[PDB]
Amino acid sequence: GLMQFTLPVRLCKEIELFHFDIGPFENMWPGIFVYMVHRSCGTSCFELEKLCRFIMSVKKNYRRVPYHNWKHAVTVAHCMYAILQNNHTLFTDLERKGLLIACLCHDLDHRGFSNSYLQKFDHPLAALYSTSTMEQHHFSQTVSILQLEGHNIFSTLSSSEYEQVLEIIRKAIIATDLALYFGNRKQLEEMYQTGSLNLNNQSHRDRVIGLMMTACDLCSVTKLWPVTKLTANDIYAEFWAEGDEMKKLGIQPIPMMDRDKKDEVPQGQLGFYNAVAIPCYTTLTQILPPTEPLLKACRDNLSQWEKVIRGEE
Ligand SMILES: CCOc1cc(F)ccc1-c1nc(CCOc2ccc(C[C@H](OC)C(=O)O)c3ccccc23)c(C)o1
Ligand SMILES: [Mg+2]
Ligand SMILES: [Zn+2]
Repeated sequence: GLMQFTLPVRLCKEIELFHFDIGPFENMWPGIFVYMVHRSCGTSCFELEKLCRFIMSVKKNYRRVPYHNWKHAVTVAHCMYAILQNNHTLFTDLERKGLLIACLCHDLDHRGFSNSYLQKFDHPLAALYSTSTMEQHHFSQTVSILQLEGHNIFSTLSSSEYEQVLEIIRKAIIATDLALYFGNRKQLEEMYQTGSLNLNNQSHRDRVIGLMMTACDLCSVTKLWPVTKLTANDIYAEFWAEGDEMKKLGIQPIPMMDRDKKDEVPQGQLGFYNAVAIPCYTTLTQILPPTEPLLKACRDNLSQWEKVIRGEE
């Protein structure tokens, strides 16, 4: 009850900022996540023993892939922590519990391949889940781990509160399917601009939590340039492996995934910032004004990618 997690001074200060990097020491990430749950949620939200056992089983079920790994999970959870802490009064007790857990769990047992590749390979998961293939698997793995003995971090909720939090976690994890993001943001755009966006409307909340999940999932584009630049190597390591596997199925991969077209990377990042990231953090800053540092950092990185293209690095 009286056992607080504390962090060294630099982390204690820097963790409050959107652009925080959790660092290269894996053994500190669980402590970082618990610190964020205790300040974001309370010290009583979860039984520490259950939380610790939950965190370590989640970690165990992330794979050693270049990008969609345990570090990505904690990174995505930290971005959500920063949003939640900068919008204190807007979210319910249950949303704060569910969203940090959703973010830690959002890519559980990812193999480093897109939904597309699973579908062209004819992976069993593509038979079982026709759309948002990996995301329905990620949620399924979340429920599995929650059902391990000693792992029910929600045990103290009512029956109906339990179903609400698992429903928040399900929608949050599905929303990380970037195919669903485009429509979701367009709707939030129209609702915000016609003044119909209503945070007491549960279907409106769901959409806004969906956009937060995309914002947290893409948060590599909101770091200081050297972090953004080095993460892009991990991202493309996975994409190029997938392109290789496409070529093995006798399919020319899109140029993004083709490691023979590395030269096209800076222009592909431009396209991605213009088509995906900038619109994402724009609509998010409109709906949640305190998230503006994410938009500003994203624009700075867009400018760094233009500089790469102009041969200025
Ligand atoms: C894995 C998570 O993805 C990232 C996370 C990051 F922190 C930074 C970059 C990517 C990243 N993802 C991609 C792959 C997805 O790429 C795209 C998806 C959708 C569209 C938009 C498309 O309209 C043009 C649409 O609506 O589908 C893109 C447009 C230009 C370039 C890449 C695009 C790239 C190149 O960089
Ligand atoms: Mg994912
Ligand atoms: Zn992710």
